[PDB]
Amino acid sequence: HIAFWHNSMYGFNVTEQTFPYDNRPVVPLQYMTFQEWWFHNHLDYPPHPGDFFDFPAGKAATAELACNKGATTWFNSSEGGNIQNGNDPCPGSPPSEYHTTGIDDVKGCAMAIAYESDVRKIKPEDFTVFSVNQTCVWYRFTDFQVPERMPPCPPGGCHCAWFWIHSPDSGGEQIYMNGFQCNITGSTSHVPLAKPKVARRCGADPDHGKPDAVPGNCTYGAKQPLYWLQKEGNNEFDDYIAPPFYNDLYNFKDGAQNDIFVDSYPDGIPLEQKLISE
Ligand SMILES: *[C@@H]1O[C@H](CO)[C@@H](O[C@@H]2O[C@H](CO)[C@@H](O[C@@H]3O[C@H](CO[C@H]4O[C@H](CO)[C@@H](O)[C@H](O)[C@@H]4O)[C@@H](O)[C@H](O[C@H]4O[C@H](CO[C@H]5O[C@H](CO)[C@@H](O)[C@H](O)[C@@H]5O)[C@@H](O)[C@H](O)[C@@H]4O[C@H]4O[C@H](CO)[C@@H](O)[C@H](O)[C@@H]4O)[C@@H]3O)[C@H](O)[C@H]2NC(C)=O)[C@H](O)[C@H]1NC(C)=O
Ligand SMILES: *[C@@H]1O[C@H](CO)[C@@H](O[C@@H]2O[C@H](CO)[C@@H](O[C@@H]3O[C@H](CO[C@H]4O[C@H](CO)[C@@H](O)[C@H](O[C@H]5O[C@H](CO)[C@@H](O)[C@H](O)[C@@H]5O)[C@@H]4O)[C@@H](O)[C@H](O[C@H]4O[C@H](CO)[C@@H](O)[C@H](O)[C@@H]4O)[C@@H]3O)[C@H](O)[C@H]2NC(C)=O)[C@H](O)[C@H]1NC(C)=O
Ligand SMILES: *[C@@H]1O[C@H](CO)[C@@H](O[C@@H]2O[C@H](CO)[C@@H](O[C@@H]3O[C@H](CO[C@H]4O[C@H](CO)[C@@H](O)[C@H](O)[C@@H]4O)[C@@H](O)[C@H](O[C@H]4O[C@H](CO)[C@@H](O)[C@H](O)[C@@H]4O)[C@@H]3O)[C@H](O)[C@H]2NC(C)=O)[C@H](O)[C@H]1NC(C)=O
Ligand SMILES: *[C@@H]1O[C@H](CO)[C@@H](O[C@@H]2O[C@H](CO)[C@@H](O[C@@H]3O[C@H](CO)[C@@H](O)[C@H](O[C@H]4O[C@H](CO)[C@@H](O)[C@H](O)[C@@H]4O)[C@@H]3O)[C@H](O)[C@H]2NC(C)=O)[C@H](O)[C@H]1NC(C)=O
Ligand SMILES: *[C@@H]1O[C@H](CO)[C@@H](O[C@@H]2O[C@H](CO)[C@@H](O[C@@H]3O[C@H](CO)[C@@H](O)[C@H](O)[C@@H]3O)[C@H](O)[C@H]2NC(C)=O)[C@H](O)[C@H]1NC(C)=O
Repeated sequence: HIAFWHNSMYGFNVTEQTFPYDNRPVVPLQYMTFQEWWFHNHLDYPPHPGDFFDFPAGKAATAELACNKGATTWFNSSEGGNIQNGNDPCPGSPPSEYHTTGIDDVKGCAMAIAYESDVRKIKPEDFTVFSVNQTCVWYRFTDFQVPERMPPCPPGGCHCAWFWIHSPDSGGEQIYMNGFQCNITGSTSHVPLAKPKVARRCGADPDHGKPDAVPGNCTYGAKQPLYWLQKEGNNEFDDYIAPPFYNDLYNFKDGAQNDIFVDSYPDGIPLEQKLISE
């Protein structure tokens, strides 16, 4: 039970009783229909038009992740009041609440982006993971390195989403998504992002057999988020006990994803020929 907290997020003020079911930003998404899991079904609760989360190109962007809005800077809009305590994502509860045994058992999370001012036109295939932090859901203030060559977003801004998948060894398995209005500052480029593609289970994982990574099986360009364990619209089909992660395992390098642009690979990706055969 963790959520990305900011005034530019969708469903910023959604509470337990707002919907017939519990659909608070921190509620996990599992075996849901597209409408339920996509954007956490918070499209009808958009932020104010002027509130945007800024991503400075070539610089870090601090985000707040917590089990309660009271544990973040946005506590004044939360009912419990201020309970924040430094880098603790959930004050008063242990790390099992963030679904991890320790700092070594965290599986990382990501920030995706879709260059579209109208949220209604955004499709799951449109999101591109542009920044990752592999030590995610450990620190409340989690920084995300933004690529230097990020182009400027359209007139009405663009949309982003925070995703997270945790280890199987702690609690029930699910995915996490929190969409929000974002914008890019310090842009020194106009080369757009490449059409993102499904991330393949590339890297090594001794636990599930293969101890050696398979470079030839990687997805190298722009990558889509990991949609998994839902009733509809999945791009990953791994078993409950072998979940995908925002790690080296799916070629999600720690830090900024600098190879997501059209001009990134000059000679292209010949490995995509092997995808055409299937
Ligand atoms: C190159 O990239 C590609 C793309 O990312 C990678 O392909 C993916 O590989 C995943 C891991 O192998 C694989 O996950 C599996 O999903 C299936 C379900 O998918 C099926 O249905 C979909 C329909 O949409 C279809 O698309 C698929 O093609 C499939 O037909 C699950 O059943 C699998 O779960 C079984 O395996 C796991 C893995 O356990 C390993 O580790 C244990 C512990 O050491 C070991 O004992 C075991 O032998 C394995 O080595 C198990 O944890 C589960 O319990 C399941 O157990 C199997 O074995 C049981 C007996 O032990 C059987 O009783 C049982 O029926 C089952 O067969 C698994 O999660 C993705 O589906 C796959 N995606 C695609 C698109 O291909 C590829 O790995 C990657 N790397 C390369 C090439 O190196
Ligand atoms: C509840 O608590 C929240 C959180 O404290 C309060 O929210 C704050 O509201 C104010 C307005 O009352 C917000 O002001 C906005 O400021 C932005 C500018 O960016 C700001 O936010 C960035 C993201 O966090 C931040 O990076 C910025 O820079 C800070 O840090 C640097 C580096 O250390 C430092 O150098 C700066 O001095 C800053 O400290 C900055 O804080 C602005 O864009 C907003 O829009 C106005 O301006 C634009 C300009 O064109 C205009 O178009 C708009 O119409 C609008 O006029 C706005 O001024 C502030 O951002 C909020 N706080 C935070 C942390 O985000 C909330 O008010 C509280 N409620 C109540 C009832 O008190
Ligand atoms: C994954 O996410 C983690 C968590 O966010 C990131 O780790 C952080 O990394 C950043 C950048 O390296 C660190 O930020 C720096 O922290 C320094 C120390 O801060 C201490 O002191 C302050 C005092 O107020 C305390 O509040 C705080 O708790 C710390 O104890 C600062 O010295 C740095 O300041 C920099 O900026 C200022 C102005 O903004 C400049 O004046 C300075 O010169 C300086 O450059 C900065 O704040 C942060 O400490 C790390 N956090 C943790 C918990 O480790 C990872 O980087 C990220 N990984 C990836 C790959 O993205
Ligand atoms: C997403 O981020 C981008 C990049 O930051 C952002 O576009 C930029 O917005 C800023 C701030 O509005 C723009 O700066 C303005 O530019 C216009 C010129 O077109 C000026 O009119 C503005 O200055 C006026 O006011 C000043 C007084 O404060 C006067 O001194 C001055 O003479 C002007 O009257 C101001 O400089 C900037 O031009 C754009 N574009 C770029 C490339 O930076 C975009 O708005 C953000 N999206 C949002 C908020 O939805
Ligand atoms: C989500 O809920 C929070 C918390 O209620 C909202 O904050 C509230 O916003 C309103 C409207 O902007 C604020 O009211 C204003 O008060 C000032 C007082 O100076 C007044 O000048 C304005 O005309 C207006 O009446 C209010 O202060 C603020 N807090 C509370 C407790 O009501 C927030 O707007 C909501 N955001 C979203 C996206 O739903």
